[PDB]
Amino acid sequence: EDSLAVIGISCEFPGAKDHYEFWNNIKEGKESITFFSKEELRRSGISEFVPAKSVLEGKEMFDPGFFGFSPKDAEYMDPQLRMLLLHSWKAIEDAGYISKEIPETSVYMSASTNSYRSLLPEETTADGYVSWVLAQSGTIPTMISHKLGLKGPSYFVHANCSSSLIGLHSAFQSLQSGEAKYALVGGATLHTESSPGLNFSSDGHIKAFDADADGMIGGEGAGAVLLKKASDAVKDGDHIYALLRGIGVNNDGADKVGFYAPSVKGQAEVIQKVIDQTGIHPETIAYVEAHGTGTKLGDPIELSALQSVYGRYTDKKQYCGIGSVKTNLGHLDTAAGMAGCIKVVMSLYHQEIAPSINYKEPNPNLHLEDSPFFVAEEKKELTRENRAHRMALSSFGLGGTNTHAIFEQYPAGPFIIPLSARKKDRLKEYAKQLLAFLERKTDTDLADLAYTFQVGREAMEERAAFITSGTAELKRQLADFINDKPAVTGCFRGEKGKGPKLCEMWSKGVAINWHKLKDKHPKRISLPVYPFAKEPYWPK
Amino acid sequence: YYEDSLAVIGISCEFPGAKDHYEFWNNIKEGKESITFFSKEELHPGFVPAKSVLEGKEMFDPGFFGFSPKDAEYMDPQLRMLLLHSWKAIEDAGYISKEIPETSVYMSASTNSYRSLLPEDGYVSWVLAQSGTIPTMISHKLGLKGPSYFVHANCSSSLIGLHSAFQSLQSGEAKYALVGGATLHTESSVHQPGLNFSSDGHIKAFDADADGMIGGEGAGAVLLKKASDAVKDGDHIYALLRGIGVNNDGADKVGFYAPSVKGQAEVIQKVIDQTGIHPETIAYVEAHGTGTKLGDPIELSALQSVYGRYTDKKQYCGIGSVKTNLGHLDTAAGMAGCIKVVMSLYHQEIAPSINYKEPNPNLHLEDSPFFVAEEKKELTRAHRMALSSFGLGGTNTHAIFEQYPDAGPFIIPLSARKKDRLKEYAKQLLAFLERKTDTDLADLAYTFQVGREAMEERAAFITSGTAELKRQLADFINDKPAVTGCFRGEKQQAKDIAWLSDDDDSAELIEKWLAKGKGPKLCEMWSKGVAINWHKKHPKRISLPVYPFAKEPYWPK
Amino acid sequence: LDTAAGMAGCIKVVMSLYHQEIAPSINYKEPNPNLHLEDSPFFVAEEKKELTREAHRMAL
Amino acid sequence: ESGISEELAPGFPAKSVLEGKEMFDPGFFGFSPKDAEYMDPQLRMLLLHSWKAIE
Repeated sequence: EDSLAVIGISCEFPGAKDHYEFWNNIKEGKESITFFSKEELRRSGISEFVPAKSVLEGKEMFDPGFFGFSPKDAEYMDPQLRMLLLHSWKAIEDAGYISKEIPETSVYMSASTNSYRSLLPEETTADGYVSWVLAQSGTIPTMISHKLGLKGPSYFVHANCSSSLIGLHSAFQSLQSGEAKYALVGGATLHTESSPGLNFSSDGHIKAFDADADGMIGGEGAGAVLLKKASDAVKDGDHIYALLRGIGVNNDGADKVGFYAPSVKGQAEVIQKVIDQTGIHPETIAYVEAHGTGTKLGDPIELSALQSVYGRYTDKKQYCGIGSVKTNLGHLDTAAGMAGCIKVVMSLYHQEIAPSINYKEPNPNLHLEDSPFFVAEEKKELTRENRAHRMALSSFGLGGTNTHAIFEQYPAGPFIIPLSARKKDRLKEYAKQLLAFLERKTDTDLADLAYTFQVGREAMEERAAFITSGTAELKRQLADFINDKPAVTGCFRGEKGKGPKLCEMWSKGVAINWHKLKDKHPKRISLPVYPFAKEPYWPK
Repeated sequence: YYEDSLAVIGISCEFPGAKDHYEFWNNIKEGKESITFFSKEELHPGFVPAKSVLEGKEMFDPGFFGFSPKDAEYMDPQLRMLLLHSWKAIEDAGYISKEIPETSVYMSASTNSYRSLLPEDGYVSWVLAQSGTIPTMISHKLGLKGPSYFVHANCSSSLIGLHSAFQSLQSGEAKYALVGGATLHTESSVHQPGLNFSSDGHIKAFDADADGMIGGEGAGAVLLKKASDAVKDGDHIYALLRGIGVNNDGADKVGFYAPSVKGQAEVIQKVIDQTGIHPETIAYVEAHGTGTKLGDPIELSALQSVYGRYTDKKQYCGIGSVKTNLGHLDTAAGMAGCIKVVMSLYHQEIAPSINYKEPNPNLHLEDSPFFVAEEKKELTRAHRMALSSFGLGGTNTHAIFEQYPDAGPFIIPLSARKKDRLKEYAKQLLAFLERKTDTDLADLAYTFQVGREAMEERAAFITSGTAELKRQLADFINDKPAVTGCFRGEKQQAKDIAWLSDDDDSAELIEKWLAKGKGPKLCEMWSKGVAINWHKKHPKRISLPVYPFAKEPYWPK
Repeated sequence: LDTAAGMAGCIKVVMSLYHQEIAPSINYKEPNPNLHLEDSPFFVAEEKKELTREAHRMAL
Repeated sequence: ESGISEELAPGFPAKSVLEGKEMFDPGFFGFSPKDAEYMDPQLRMLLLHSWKAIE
């Protein structure tokens, strides 16, 4: 364990509002592209066009009051900044931590240049200079660091397409270097678009690994993950979805014909680099998440390169699944690496391989038969024999910057739940979601849930604290709480001495529910995160 | 002891689904089938199944052998293939062809009317490519001075070669023997039942549902030596060949297309009398495995009859066909069966015979000494296996094989005709090194120093250890390394070499080189010319990767 | 074919065995649940079945 | 075979069952049918078994 651990996740992708919904979507083969009828009245009047988009809803949503921001400020802010801000808070919550208590944390972000400032009216001599500062790349990671109070190195990284992996790679060196304890990597692409050709798809589908593959289609998303050193994650009893063993980074050389040309030899070198670096053996790999552009030229190249490296270490077979999430989501540009990363951290987490859609018959160019790979067609669950499955992820930039990564599979009677929020509806919306969560996931241990809310959620202005002996009691106290004022149970609301009902005077006092929970502490657990308000901001 | 028969000390082959003898074994052991099928979207299905094909039958390396490109085209593919395989098999042995002139050559091939593909003229180019030309072209290119000729019976071609080699070596008329077989077709695509031919395109071996067989393409060659001449020499031995017999059916009803029980019977008996090897000592028999309702019963009837006349009385013997995996080899059938059996003995495993579900009622298999093998068993006195091949002619052959059971700095000289060949040579050497966790570089180095010709383009490596090598190799392949470990070079210093040629002076100094064991400087000198690398209790020869021919395609149009 | 019913059934069966195939029964969309084939040894022959040797029988 | 396909429908998806827990031979013991309906099944079962065991 000289690699990292993914201990928190937050994401929004087309048709998914979190990583749990995202995973169920790809698992059952659903595609998140959209089609329009003549119900295409975004604007109009033509033919010869594919009315297909991979939009993600609610890109304009934000909760400005949380970070003490003004509505003018939000309008001035890039949606991407806003999004990545929301997601980072959330990813750390997912981890079971309070932002400000883990300060020794680095921040690495990337986002597209959408020319958001361009839609604003004025930029005249003195104000207006504020819009420009807010429009710079450095502002995004740095704003998150200030708002979450993180004192590790914070900066912005970009290499088109492959940029999210550039974040992981940065985080990796940093975490290995011992300069930071935690690392935060996020990626976003949200566009400013209202107001077939060159490997654009004909039919609006990314047909990956298929004979009929033609081009790609674009998408929007944002996501962030929280990383910690693996050795420390076990020791600290953190909750680990997966392990990141290694990640290679390299740029295609002037070899290729043209700037937008992909290069076999360049890709081959990164895959090689990671194997050398990790010491992982290619037989060890159950699944690979390819770049999967769905282009006639590219897919052959991608596979040729993989087969060629793997050919080096061990003899031909057909044991390895290969697929691409882009089929479901489209090409997410900057956050492409991010989506792949999650899809795969999730597949390892649930020990399943997820199907690659829009596929019927393979590409004869592929020589799939002699390759070690078979295109994932349907979900197949991985075995129980070996407790350390591995998966690989590829991302290759437009620039000629290629990235490859490998992941590994990782194997009382009275509780108090403190719930807080900035506002009372929030605190109320908070209640529906925990309630809703509890319904679905049942064999869910309250001991950890209590521990994880006592810690790893900040104690905010408005509060409810609950005393319970069971979930079933809990829903009911919660179920009745949602409806405005029952007053029925052990529930306290408001806006050293060990052992008792501290809630009322944690309603608002303090309590470091740290001494409560003697020698052995419960796990942190992945539970619903703060419910941000959904308010729209966009220029007019 | 009876170490009067031969040792097989080299193998080379290309078969459907297998591009060498090692891949071949893993496919058969795992039960992999190498027939190929085409879905109906490729360019009339009354009864149309698919084929079993050998990739890269067209490909060849003319430049290696000083051949014109136009010549290759005028050359039967089988002849080209048998050439490359014969070269490989000797490298597989760990020998230089030039250094072992006393080698007989026996080859066999399907005459595929290749010439009729060409356009032509009483005036310019004969182009009379005959059967005799194949073995003789090989003997000339490898410089072999043993009797070299072509042998053919129809399905029993390879076994005739082994028989020839057997008589030749025992007779002492040669030190080594090289036997090959090959059938490549020139009709390009797929058959119909009715008087033999699988209904479904599968070869049912001893199964109830057997309806016929499907044709196949392959070529392979082996290098043989007398058993004693192998152990004493310290050669690397896969297996031992105890005996091989031949005879013909005679007249019998079924003037010509059938499987005569009495004839197959006669040879199996004959070999046994010759080898006087008990039958209970046979774990496995690699049968003719035609896959026809009429034939398979005949084989077993005859096989059993011979066993019946012996303390037998127990179903103890495995019976199979590799024809199930590969199809029927026009003139490589024997070779394929041969390699499977040598390979089964080498690794001490029996290989499943696939496409089998239920016992043919006719076999009467339960009284028999045989059980059909549906699985990947293991094994663990030395083991013995028998092999059969029965010709279309009525020339039958049977054979028995026996098992052959058990530093500091290193120098590897790498060579090729060209730089690209040499880089690719490295990849294969490197790919191989990954494949095994411990092997021996004492042995790997030795085999490369000796038993590989030192060609024009050279790379020599001086290494301390196994992973120490993998790393240097990786750099050479990427090709712009300054990093040492290796000396590059090219046979071109006639002004330093022929000029400074050990003129029976390479002495006390070149000797210093050995009588001391100072490596590198030696690598430098070898990087252009001339070093008998023979100065090491020396290590044993080992089966390592062999020359990777360029694969350039030639074919008439 | 009242009189010739047996005859047709007979030839179809004699024929199915000759070629080792099972001929499909047509006009079948879904089974009448009044048969309870679930526990029936039988399954209706929706499409055909080329067969493989292993001496075969068929009742009429 | 309710529209609660949820936790398990753990709440418990499968049961371990004794066929004929209700069945009885009341007349054997001079019992009115009305009377059996009042007696516990466990008692009835233990009654039959106690007879059976001694036999």
